[PDB]
Amino acid sequence: DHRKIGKQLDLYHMQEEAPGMVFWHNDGWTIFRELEVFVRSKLKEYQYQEVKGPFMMDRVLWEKTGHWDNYKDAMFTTSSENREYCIKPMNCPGHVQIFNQGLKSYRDLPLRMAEFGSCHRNEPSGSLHGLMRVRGFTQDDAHIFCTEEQIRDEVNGCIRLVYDMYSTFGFEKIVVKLSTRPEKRIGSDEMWDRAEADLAVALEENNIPFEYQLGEGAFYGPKIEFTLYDCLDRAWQCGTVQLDFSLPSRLSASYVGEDNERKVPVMIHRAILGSMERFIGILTEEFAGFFPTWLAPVQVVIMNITDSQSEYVNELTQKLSNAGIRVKADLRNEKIGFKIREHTLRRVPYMLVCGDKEVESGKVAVRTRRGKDLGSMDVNEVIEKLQQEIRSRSLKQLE
Amino acid sequence: DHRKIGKQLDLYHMQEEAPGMVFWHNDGWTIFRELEVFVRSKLKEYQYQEVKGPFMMDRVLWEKTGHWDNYKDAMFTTSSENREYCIKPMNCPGHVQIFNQGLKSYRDLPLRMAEFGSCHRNEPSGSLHGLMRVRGFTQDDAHIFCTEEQIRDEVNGCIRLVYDMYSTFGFEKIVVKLSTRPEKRIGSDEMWDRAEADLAVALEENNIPFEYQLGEGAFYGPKIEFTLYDCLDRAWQCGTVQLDFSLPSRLSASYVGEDNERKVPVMIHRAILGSMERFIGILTEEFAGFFPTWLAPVQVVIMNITDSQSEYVNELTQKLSNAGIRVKADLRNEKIGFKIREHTLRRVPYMLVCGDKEVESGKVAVRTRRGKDLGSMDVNEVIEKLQQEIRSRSLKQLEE
Ligand SMILES: C[C@H](O)[C@H](N)C(=O)NP(=O)(O)OC[C@@H]1C[C@H](O)[C@H](n2cnc3c(N)ncnc32)O1
Ligand SMILES: C[C@H](O)[C@H](N)C(=O)NP(=O)(O)OC[C@@H]1C[C@H](O)[C@H](n2cnc3c(N)ncnc32)O1
Ligand SMILES: [Zn+2]
Ligand SMILES: [Zn+2]
Repeated sequence: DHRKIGKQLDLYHMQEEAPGMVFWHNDGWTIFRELEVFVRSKLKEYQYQEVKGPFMMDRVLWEKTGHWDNYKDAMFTTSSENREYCIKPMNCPGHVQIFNQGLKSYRDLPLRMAEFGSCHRNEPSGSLHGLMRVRGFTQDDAHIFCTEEQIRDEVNGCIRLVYDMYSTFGFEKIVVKLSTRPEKRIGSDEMWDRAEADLAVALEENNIPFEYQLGEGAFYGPKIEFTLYDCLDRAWQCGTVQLDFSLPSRLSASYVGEDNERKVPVMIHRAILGSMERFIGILTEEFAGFFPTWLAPVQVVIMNITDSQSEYVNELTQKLSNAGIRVKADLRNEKIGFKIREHTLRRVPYMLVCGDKEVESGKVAVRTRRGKDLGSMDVNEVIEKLQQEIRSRSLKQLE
Repeated sequence: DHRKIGKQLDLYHMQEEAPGMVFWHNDGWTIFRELEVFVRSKLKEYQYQEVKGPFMMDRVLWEKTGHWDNYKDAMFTTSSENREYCIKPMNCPGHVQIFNQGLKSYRDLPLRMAEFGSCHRNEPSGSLHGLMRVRGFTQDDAHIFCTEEQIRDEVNGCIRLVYDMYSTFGFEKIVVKLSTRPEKRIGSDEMWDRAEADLAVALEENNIPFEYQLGEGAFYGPKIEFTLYDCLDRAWQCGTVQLDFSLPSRLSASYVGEDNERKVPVMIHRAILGSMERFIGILTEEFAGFFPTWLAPVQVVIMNITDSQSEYVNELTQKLSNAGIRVKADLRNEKIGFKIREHTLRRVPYMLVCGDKEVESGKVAVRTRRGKDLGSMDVNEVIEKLQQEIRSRSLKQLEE
């Protein structure tokens, strides 16, 4: 269970003073930040912008989207100077405002606009569960503005990017669902027939078996849902592709087409990891806290046996820190066996131990959180191989 | 003016439906993210944790800080299930909540806890000005939890860090202020005297000339303010160092002393850049949009003369992109001087012109946004000198 592992590894905490809100401690914020770096490596490759929308906008804008009439109960509101404001439950409206700045043509499409966008949703407190269902979360979110003609390739690109990103983490059970029109929605039936059909088609062309969830899509679009399973095999919506012919209309999005007329862009919404919070929860149970090195909060701990090797440990720690390895020295006045056990429990991938023979040889005794003892290794060989394991984001280790 | 250059460079925009709230466009968000990376390099060096606290906490917690009394008006509130939440105007209470998990000892201190902490403050709409005074901003915030013995060293560390980071931007007019007790405050006069004196001694010991700014401290502590000046030479508080003996106690912070007694830590507050929003407005006007290469949204633009050299531009654009450079191709059907003028308005450091002489030669013609021509040079030489000017965060271009 991530909530117990999350306690043990000092990843995050939660309190009653903020229900469904995460306090990311150093170590879990490091995992979060590493998933950001990972996501942006993939954004760049698939050519996305990255923006940041504000945290609140006038409730008039949310009335415009139908979010007011279709989603009122889920939204936090505040106010200033007789004006009411919604804290954003979603990033899409604010990407649309960004898109509406500057005249756009068919030559700007597809325009792929991402954001690590902090959403707040007034989820019933009875529904809240760990990191999986929270009131405040950051989606690895994006809206793609495109033509009707570009839908197929754009939705296929989102699907590809889900299986690409997920293979880094080695998930066995990825169950896909198509969530179709809810009772309370925007857009005509015809728009919903086209959007439901385009996503089912996308799934069949990508060879993805899927199950309907009838009535379960958003008010503004049907969803492809990439469903991951926690250690009690509960199903959690993670990766998410939706198709929307209504929102950009409602927010006066337009572009100048080839024929030189005003057209309304189609909008694809996706989140690949879903939310960082839920994805981290899933990974934590997926790995049972044994995060791959690239994700591990602390990758290496260097311990002296006695005071005598402490300066060697500090030099080595600096040297690894400079190679870009998340390393800590543990120079505490404790028995080595007590320090090894501490960091093993914290699931530090590599423990380097320095006695006088390590000092004399300029080597280091290496062991893992799995209890593997790799013996004495050249220091530059330890750095070189760690950087290989980190750069390639390897699923498992030096053995 | 940063708001004009802001729009010219497509950095950000603001809208009546979110007064004082920034929409960061790709290009302005690139600057922001580059400053984050810079600050992270300094956090790592100066040994800070990086955490993230939530946007909302119960109003009961904010009443404990003395914030309901003292920071009443600036706070945004919201509701859920008959409970009232304050959107955080400050990152400090949330840092303390993290500190209060687990048992702490004097061996944990000084505990430096940084955060890029999104604050919302309901500033009067008449007071709002561009990126400089906003209702929603992100501080390069941290709270240091320390003993009374460690205060001199930790306050000195924060001052060192300010001048360390500000020297990257090459700032000349850093006016320092000591902002003293406001009318509405928490803490005893003794705690204020000690706080104000300790900050004054830190400055004095570092040979920093300053001036008192009477009544300008926060309700929870006095401030060293590192003041920077915009185009109209108006003063903006950026770097901020505060000493706080009151909040830790109100929020039940303690650690096991060496004496084995329970002890309340001292809390140092500092923001080095201040807010990212304000710093970016300051830098924009300071450089008049000529961001150093490391900061520039687009660092390089590669343009053809004729339709001929399109393919060459496109591979060079790929190669520079692979080499970690923010690069665009400009293959529009326009004469060279037209394109150079446009990318100079966009403040693009380097403009790589490609005619058939550059295609044959495996070379490029380097012009700069300062109207200067650095002639032709091997592509790999340009890439290496760019990466060096990016890695070093150099203020100066090739020549300039
Ligand atoms: C993406 C697109 O742009 C669109 N706008 C959108 O928002 N879609 P949707 O509402 O399907 O969310 C997508 C993902 C699913 C994942 O589960 C996470 N998520 C949601 N509520 C969550 C909670 N309460 N706790 C944690 N994660 C949560 O966001
Ligand atoms: C830092 C410490 O931890 C403490 N908690 C704290 O908050 N200090 P303080 O209240 O001095 O603010 C620090 C900086 C100064 C800079 O000016 C920026 N800032 C403030 N209001 C701003 C606005 N409205 N727009 C933009 N930046 C703003 O934050
Ligand atoms: Zn969306
Ligand atoms: Zn503070």
